[PDB]
Amino acid sequence: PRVGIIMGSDSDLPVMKQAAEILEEFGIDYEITIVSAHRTPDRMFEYAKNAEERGIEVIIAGAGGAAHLPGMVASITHLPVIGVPVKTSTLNGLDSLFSIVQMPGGVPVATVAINNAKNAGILAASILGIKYPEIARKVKEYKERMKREVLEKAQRLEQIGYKEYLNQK
Amino acid sequence: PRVGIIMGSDSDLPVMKQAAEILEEFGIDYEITIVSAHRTPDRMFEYAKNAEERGIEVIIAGAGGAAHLPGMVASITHLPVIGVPVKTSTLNGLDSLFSIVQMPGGVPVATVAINNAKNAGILAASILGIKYPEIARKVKEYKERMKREVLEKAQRLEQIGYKEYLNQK
Amino acid sequence: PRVGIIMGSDSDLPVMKQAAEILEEFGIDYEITIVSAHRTPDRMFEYAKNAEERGIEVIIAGAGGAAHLPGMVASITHLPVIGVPVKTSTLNGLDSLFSIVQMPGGVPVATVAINNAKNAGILAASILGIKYPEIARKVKEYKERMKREVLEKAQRLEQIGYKEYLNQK
Amino acid sequence: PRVGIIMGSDSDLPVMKQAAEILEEFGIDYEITIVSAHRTPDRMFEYAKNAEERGIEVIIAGAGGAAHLPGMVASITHLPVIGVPVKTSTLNGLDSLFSIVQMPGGVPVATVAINNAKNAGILAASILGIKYPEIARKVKEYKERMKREVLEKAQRLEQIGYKEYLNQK
Amino acid sequence: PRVGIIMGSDSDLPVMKQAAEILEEFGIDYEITIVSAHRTPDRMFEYAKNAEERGIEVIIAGAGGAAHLPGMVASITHLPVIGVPVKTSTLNGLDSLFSIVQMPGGVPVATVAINNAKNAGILAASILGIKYPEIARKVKEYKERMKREVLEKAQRLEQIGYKEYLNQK
Amino acid sequence: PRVGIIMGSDSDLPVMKQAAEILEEFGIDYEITIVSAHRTPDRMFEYAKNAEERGIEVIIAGAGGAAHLPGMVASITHLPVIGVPVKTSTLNGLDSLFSIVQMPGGVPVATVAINNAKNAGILAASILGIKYPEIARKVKEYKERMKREVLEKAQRLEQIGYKEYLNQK
Amino acid sequence: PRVGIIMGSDSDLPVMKQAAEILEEFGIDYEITIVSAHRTPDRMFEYAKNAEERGIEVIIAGAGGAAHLPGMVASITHLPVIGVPVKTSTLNGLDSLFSIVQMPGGVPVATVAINNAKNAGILAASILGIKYPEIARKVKEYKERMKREVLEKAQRLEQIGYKEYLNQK
Amino acid sequence: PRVGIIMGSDSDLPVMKQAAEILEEFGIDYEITIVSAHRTPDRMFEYAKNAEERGIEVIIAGAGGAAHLPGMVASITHLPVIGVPVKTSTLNGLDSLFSIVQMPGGVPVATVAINNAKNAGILAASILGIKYPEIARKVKEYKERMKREVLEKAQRLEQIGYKEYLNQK
Repeated sequence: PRVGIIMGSDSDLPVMKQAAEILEEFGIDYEITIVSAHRTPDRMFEYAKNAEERGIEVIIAGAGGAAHLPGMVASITHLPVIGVPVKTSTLNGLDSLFSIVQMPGGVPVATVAINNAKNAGILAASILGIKYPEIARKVKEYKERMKREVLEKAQRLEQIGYKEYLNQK
Repeated sequence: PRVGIIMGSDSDLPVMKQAAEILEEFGIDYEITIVSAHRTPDRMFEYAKNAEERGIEVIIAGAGGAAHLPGMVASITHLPVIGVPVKTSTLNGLDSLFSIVQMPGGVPVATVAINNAKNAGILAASILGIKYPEIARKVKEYKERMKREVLEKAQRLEQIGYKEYLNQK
Repeated sequence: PRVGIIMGSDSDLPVMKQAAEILEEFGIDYEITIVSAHRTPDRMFEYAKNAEERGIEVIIAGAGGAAHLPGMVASITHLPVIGVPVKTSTLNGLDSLFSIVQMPGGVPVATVAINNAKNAGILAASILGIKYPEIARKVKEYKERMKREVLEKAQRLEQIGYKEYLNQK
Repeated sequence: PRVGIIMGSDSDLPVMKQAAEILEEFGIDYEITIVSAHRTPDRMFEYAKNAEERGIEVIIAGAGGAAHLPGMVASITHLPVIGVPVKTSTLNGLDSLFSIVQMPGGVPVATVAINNAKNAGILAASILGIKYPEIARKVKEYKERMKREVLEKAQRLEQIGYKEYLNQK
Repeated sequence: PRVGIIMGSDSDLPVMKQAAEILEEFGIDYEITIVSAHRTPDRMFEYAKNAEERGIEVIIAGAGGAAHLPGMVASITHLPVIGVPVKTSTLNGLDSLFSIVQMPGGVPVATVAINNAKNAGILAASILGIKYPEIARKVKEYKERMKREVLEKAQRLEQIGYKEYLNQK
Repeated sequence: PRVGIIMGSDSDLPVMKQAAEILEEFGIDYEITIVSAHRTPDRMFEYAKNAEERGIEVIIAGAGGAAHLPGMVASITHLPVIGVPVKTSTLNGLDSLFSIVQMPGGVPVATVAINNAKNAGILAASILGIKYPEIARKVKEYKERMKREVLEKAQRLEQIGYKEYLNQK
Repeated sequence: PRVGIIMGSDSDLPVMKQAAEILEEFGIDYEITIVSAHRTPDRMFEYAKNAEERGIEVIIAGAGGAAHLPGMVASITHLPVIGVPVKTSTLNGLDSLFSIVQMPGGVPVATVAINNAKNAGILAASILGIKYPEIARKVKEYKERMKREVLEKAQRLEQIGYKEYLNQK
Repeated sequence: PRVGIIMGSDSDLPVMKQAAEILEEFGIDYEITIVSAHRTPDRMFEYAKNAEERGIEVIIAGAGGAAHLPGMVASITHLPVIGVPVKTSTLNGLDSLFSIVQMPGGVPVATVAINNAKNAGILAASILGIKYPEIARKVKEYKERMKREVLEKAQRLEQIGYKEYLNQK
């Protein structure tokens, strides 16, 4: 099981590392690299064409602004492509979101929330989990952990009250 | 291989049938039914909890307005959930899109374009294709067909010119 | 008279405490806890189903992003549910607002301004006030106080002038 | 139990009648009239001031564009005020929504979806239901009916299939 | 010649003082005070009704969020009312702008840019200038000064170059 | 007393005639013509420069899309300029509104609602009314008529009910 | 002198033909064909790479939704690329506009108005006109014609009045 | 070969200097100065009219808010005009973008991304490059450099990993 995590700019790396961190938590092997739709277009084409042959099963692609990388990758490969819209300073990622999610009929990108590379990681795991029972188990376990974590927070708030909860937060 | 296609309202069925049509084109088995997050919440919970056990591997969920169904389904199941934002008369589906795509960290929905259930179908196939080589082949073949279809249109436009192309279109 | 104040994340607590503070000012009893639509969905269902039986008469629910908690609570309980859209870093709470206010026909949420949990508190009091004359009196008195406070500010500005008013502000 | 339904323009009546229809379904007494914030401001002031004394317990107010009526009513009365943003031809009710929902601290309006006067009716009933057990029962029963109605639609879709469902729809 | 400058909150005073400063530059007499549409509605009504009798000829009104003050003032008085939309932390004044500029037919507010109370001052002067030739002259002179100021900046940039211009800026 | 009504395109005339109709109702003399910022820029400059000398006291300017005409006119003349944003097919006049209302410091345009040339007419009258007591009286009388008209509608709705009101509407 | 006009879908041809019509009016030679970024990506790459060698000097590219074609073409060729955002049914071309205009640093697209292929034609001519004096003359002449056309309309409106102008329009 | 870089305010100079820097990198001669559409309108007219005669072949114009400068320049000159929308504090440059890009039919502005004067510089070079082979070569070389730079970053990320890449970044 392997995921490719790509982004156009190393300015995107603070956000996109979040997908790597989740995948590491799940024990899922990945590569993370730079592929610019606009500055290295041939490299993008080659990456998308060859990903399947190299054992990549899901691609997570991040891009900001006029964010073409996920969609262009999905136009080339038959693999599932997940798009992370990266927040822009001007339009707060709305440009990124529309550029990725609004793919015309024929070529989908699986779009997640602006700046939410953690969720692109979890979605990649959920996709992998239909094929790899071990990964399905890891996702189930993750969801139970998240539940337990909220239950503990709720219990604490109910026990110490908002004033004290905030003073310690 | 099985996909569940759900929607909250039969008003969503004109759009959501597009996912069924694609899946039929690919020979992928599916069920299509109504599950309302807001009017049948227990039914939604039960659907999401039991989908895996029944052999469903991907869920495609459509919702308009304050569109909670995809996200609530994804909160319950570990399966990949694809969200189709259905166009609203007031805000043209922008409310639908934000309600689906902006899932907080922990629980992803794979969001596609407003009203683009055809793309939710194709994405479901691409996801299935990592497990089922026959389906991967069908997606590859679909992409080659789409290519050939554009090449034929381009050739025709270049041969008869825009005036005549439009007169016959 | 009792109000339930819920939120999905303890990150929402700085905002949501504002509803608690108002209710305390009015002498209205409340509980405040964490209930995550997406990470503890069963807990949400159970909270909404049982609130009436426990004497809760109004629920104030806060959520950010794809903000499903108020709407899902309102789908389950017949009690009035007030939704506080919590500001997001990316879309400044616009995603939150659309996710809450745009509830389809059948299931309303009483939506107030982005990040305005103080107003969810006051609205809960106004609702309670139709049943509890003491609370109606407290709301009337609050409105008279707010009036008197503005009158004093106006008098001061007119007496010392904007320059000095700002220098002391 | 009594609800006041007001709107600034008789152009709003096609939408606002939806609240009257729901209230009639629930057996809740109401008045429906025209009160223009901008063309009859004294009338608005007088309506808001005197509503409580006349036995009105909830006000439903509709307005489009720069939609001030709900908020101005809520500034005057201590009663709960529900705001229906009416769709505008230019901005599709976004102007209406912001004008109503974004009330500053101190004065809430309970805002529902653009053009959704049906939901303002149901919310008024849910509010009344905390005081009047008969009304609480009517809301519970309404929610069970909505559930049963979706279950029947789902069963039908599963039995006759989407093609036939749409042909009869 | 007299202008009334009003605002709902002393939080608006940093912005609204800009109108006072311009008027002072033009030698135009004004009053500046607090009038809250939502917290002192009777005071607002009284202010608008009596402004003409007191010699006020133009009203400049600032408001943020669900910004009703300019429009409500204009509903009551026949005097020209200029609306300053004050920037909100959540929606950056877009809510303010729609609440003010989108007045339905019958009752106009003269709307200027978000947070641009300086321009409300200049517009008030331009309005006064049709009646008071001295004020018309002051506005003409202001426009010539603004021109001369830009010409001097342009000459400087052309003489010292952008690097040095920025180093001194 | 004289108002100049200008627009860039005769496509704007259906909307802009509304200002002429109001002015005619008030007995205010006006001219209405075409002045294109983008196709006849010299004509625009000349119109703005000479309006005062010809006895024009207020200019009403309409423009759609990148709507520069009001702002450019206001940059040249010291007279008050009122901007009507004309609705566009693509962005429903939002582009028009931002292009007009967001004038930087120094040069105001009095902006009214998208497509609301009727309100530009009334605002022009309110402005004229500070100088011409006869016009002030006409505006006062107009506001009383609008009030009486709403009172009659309200009485009718209360007398015949919504069903019948709508059947006759 | 030669311009390439490309679009991803023959659904874009009604809009994009407008650029061809202008170019024909100016006597500028062009080709018009279909090149889909998403369905024929290799064809797009090849088109962009080879355009210069074939004598193309400006490319006009139209795309709707997640509109990647102009930007991807500009990433490959050093030629000036003009982007026409094509209106979408859901978001009225706002998605198209952001996808095209918001190109990150390094790779520009010359973006014109949503659906305004006529302006992409004129811009292509203005660009060509710096090299070809005959084309510069044609653009100058076009601007003089547009001026004369507005002057004639203005004269007519002033002569027959708005009522009659509209009756004949 | 010569480019004119203009802006309305010296507040725009931090952004607009980016176009100068690129042009300097390409060895392209330019002038940079202040031309205010709204404060020096005659100067704007004169600049646009005379640019061709002075050897200017492309104009780059920056403006914020109601950003009329690019469009007004393009209305006057037959030269290609590139518009840089400058970010505003309130609406983050969305007002700027709509004011520039949404030019009606007849008069185009070549619009680039909000605050992206670097791209206006590169576009000016691409335009110049159709006439000046030396400049075409410089743009080709720039694109190859950008490619090589991304390839080196990608290699580094793949060699040292994201943790270390970020620690050194």
